[PDB]
Amino acid sequence: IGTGFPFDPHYVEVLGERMHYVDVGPRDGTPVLFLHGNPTSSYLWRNIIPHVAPSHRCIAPDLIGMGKSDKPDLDYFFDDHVRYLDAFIEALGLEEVVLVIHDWGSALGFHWAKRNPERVKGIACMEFIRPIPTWDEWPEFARELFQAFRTADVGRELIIDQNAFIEQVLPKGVVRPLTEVEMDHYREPFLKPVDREPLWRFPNELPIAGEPANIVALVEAYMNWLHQSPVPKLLFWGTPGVLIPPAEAARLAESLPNCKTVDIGPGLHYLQEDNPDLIGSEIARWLPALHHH
Ligand SMILES: [Cl-]
Repeated sequence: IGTGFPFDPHYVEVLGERMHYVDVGPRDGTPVLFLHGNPTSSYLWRNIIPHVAPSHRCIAPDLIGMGKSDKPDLDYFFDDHVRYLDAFIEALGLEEVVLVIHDWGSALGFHWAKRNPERVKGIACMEFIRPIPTWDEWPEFARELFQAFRTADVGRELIIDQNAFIEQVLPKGVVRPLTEVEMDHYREPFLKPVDREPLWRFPNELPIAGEPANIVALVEAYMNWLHQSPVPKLLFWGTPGVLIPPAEAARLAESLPNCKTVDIGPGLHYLQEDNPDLIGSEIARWLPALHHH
């Protein structure tokens, strides 16, 4: 599994800030747009993209405040990410796309699809966000920690002051051990503690136990859309998983229209770090049948 990031930087200015993105592949077709979540960056897709780039443009932005993107002093609510990503997609002049999405990148991607359904030719997803209606439906192992994250005192001290999202949660969501070179690529955006704001606001935005009500309603809405949408869907899952355990993947195979599920083997949350090759090869094999309208 590769540790390098052999992609030239591209930048676009949106809403007063520079966003960095990967942009590789042919320009004359339907691009594939890869959206990372917390606390990652386009680095998460580094070993997946090379499987797709031979046939399709691959665009992988760093969300505002993350990766190599600028780090304004925002609250970094989901709504802020929504504004930045919508402007990013329009600045690149994207029309129809295929989405490849994970964690908060999946909340952004499903929210944009629901709002632009005619522009989405397929959704590949993994470990995505849906409502977690009560705390008993959050994984028991992670429950105490995420309850602690969702406070103004303890949560800020763990995430911002001590970097828990990078030094504990990230490695704990990968089965295999991350290397120090990989850990340094993920630590880089957040070397200054004050730049860790998005890493704390994100778990405070998760739709758990009805709170916050605005995100619970928005995520309910894109899930209702997704359950009724004929859009082709490709869902990667692992064992034991985190947000999407094997039995939930099986349930979604049945309840989401035109959904293919792929078992990637061992995996927790950051499935891209456990089996990037199968993820990338299965996305590449799935694209051609989406082309025809
Ligand atoms: Cl989060």
